[PDB]
Amino acid sequence: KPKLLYCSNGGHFLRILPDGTVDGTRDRSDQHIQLQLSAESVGEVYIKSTETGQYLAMDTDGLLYGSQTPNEECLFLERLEENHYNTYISKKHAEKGWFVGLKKNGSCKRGPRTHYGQKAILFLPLPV
Repeated sequence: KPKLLYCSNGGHFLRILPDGTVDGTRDRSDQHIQLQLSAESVGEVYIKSTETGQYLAMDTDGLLYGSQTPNEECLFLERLEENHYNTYISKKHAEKGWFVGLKKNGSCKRGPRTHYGQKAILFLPLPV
């Protein structure tokens, strides 16, 4: 079942735009916020837009982008906090501590700017 990724930072929802742009919106009625998370191996997930089929990804520079096809850049390690919120570290750049994240202004954070413990990297999966 699809879900919404609620960032505790600015209260935005992870959003994947049709132009491949990733960001966040506070509007629960937006069309590109509905995500279908699927597991690959244990503790691993794919995060995809049901409205576009685009997969969430992070490039070699640490930028999140929308991938029309699933690949290594699309794998994230889902880690659950007791609070129910989750973190999504880049599987490919896990050694560098590159997480999926949103700034207070909805803008997406860059890998190198992310750090374990920031409010920017915490997402609460909500029903759609």
